[PDB]
Amino acid sequence: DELIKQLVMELAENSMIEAEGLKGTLDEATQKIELGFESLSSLQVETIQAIQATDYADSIKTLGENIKILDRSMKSMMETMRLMMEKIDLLYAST
Amino acid sequence: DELIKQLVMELAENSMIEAEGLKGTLDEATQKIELGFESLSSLQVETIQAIQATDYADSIKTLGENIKILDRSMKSMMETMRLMMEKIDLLYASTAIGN
Amino acid sequence: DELIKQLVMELAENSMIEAEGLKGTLDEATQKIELGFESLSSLQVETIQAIQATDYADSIKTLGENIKILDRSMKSMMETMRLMMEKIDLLYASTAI
Amino acid sequence: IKQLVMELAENSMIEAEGLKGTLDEATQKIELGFESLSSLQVETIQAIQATDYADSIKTLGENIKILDRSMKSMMETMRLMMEKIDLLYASTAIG
Repeated sequence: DELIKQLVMELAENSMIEAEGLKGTLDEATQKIELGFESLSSLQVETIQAIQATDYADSIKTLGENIKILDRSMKSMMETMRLMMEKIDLLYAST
Repeated sequence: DELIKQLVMELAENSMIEAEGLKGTLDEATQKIELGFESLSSLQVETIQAIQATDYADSIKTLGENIKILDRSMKSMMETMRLMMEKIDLLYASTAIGN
Repeated sequence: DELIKQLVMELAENSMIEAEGLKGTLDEATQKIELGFESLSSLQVETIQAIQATDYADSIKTLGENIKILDRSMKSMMETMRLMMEKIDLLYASTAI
Repeated sequence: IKQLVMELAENSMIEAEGLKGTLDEATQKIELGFESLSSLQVETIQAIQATDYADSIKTLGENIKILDRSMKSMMETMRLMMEKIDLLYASTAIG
């Protein structure tokens, strides 16, 4: 009666202490989950933005353009060297 | 007594409020986790796809071919210039020593 | 009365219903956190490998090695052109009018 | 009865520490996921930021432009060489 009254009031004290404990921890876990996904998402966007920045499709276009220019300069040199070879042959023949 | 019945009825009522309060907070936490992993996982998949579909390799190949072609031509031009030097040498020796 | 018996037998049986409800959800949640980070870790490793396999530093390397060879042919031609001009100038002393 | 209640208090004490232990374990499995994945993301970003080669390709473009200038200047030197050969030829019996 007085012992059963102690038991029940003990249950209600210990239950609500435990219920609080578990509540407080869940809130901490919820803060943890919110911040953790906020950071993973931020770094995932930085990854995409860093890959975006590393674009060098334009570097390659420009390099290919200077190679074609050197190619055209080389073809003129070869033409010039054919004409020079002929003037050498002429001079030697004409000595 | 009516005391123990009132203590139990109060205990029972509060226990179910705390339990349903815990249950809902755990479901909200589980829902958040699921949506967290779901959303990040979608964007990482699309990140891998888009990396895989880049093709600079094709372009670096072409440039390497075009440089091999320039290299072959320059070896050809070095041969022409050796012959040109030999013909100049023959002109020099033959006019100097002959004449 | 059996009204103290009933109310408690009810609170005992459904508070155990609740507790298993929580234990079961907490055991799902845990399993999901594990399979979650396993999934993102694996995708992140696959990201790093997708990047590594589109790293062409070595292909650019070879490109640069091959441009160094053109440079060395150009150096060789420029030296031959220097010697040639000197031999042509020497013709001005040896070639009769 | 005193027993109906006393068993409840114990079964509820143990279910409770049963729960707090799986929770604190989840709370830590979560700190380790975020710490682990986040540093793996930092790696990834750092392995993109070490992998930029727009400058590498620009440098090769510059090497090509230097070769083009030497090629064009050799062509102007050989056109002088041709003028020198023509003058010599102009001076022979035949030219």
